Amino acid sequence: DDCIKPYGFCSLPILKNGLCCSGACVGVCADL
Repeated sequence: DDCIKPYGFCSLPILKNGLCCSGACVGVCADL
């Protein structure tokens, strides 16, 4: 367990992943 870093890369070609701590992924981890 971990999360992906805010403004780190979350463009993981794994399905049901791209799990940013700040939630949103736009290739990089974003926020909303």
